[PDB]
Amino acid sequence: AYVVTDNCIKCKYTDCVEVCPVDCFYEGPNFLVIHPDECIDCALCEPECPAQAIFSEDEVPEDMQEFIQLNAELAEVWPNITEKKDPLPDAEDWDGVKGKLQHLER
Ligand code: SF4
Ligand code: F3S
Repeated sequence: AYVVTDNCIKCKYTDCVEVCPVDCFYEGPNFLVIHPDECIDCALCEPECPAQAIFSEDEVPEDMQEFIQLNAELAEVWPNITEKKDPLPDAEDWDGVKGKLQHLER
């Protein structure tokens, strides 16, 4: 599985969903997650993220390990997203800010 980590929060560019062959992104108010059962690990999404927030599960930084289980839990509750949409309004003010998990919305 590929994992969305911290920098997606409050950026949510959605560029990643275009390239996904299996449509395994689920949508929340200010973050996207990849559903781990569904991902086929084709890695096509991780060059597409402008926030460079996607990682192979096995490459998630040490300090972002929480995101692996978080993607798995929220994918079960959040709706499937299959079409790109516009980035959140202030997405590049927040792009690159560390510690955005305190801002996540369910
Ligand atoms: S690695 Fe592939 S299947 Fe997995 S979310 Fe990314 S683009 Fe979709
Ligand atoms: S910011 Fe998020 S919505 Fe996709 S393109 Fe990057 S993982």
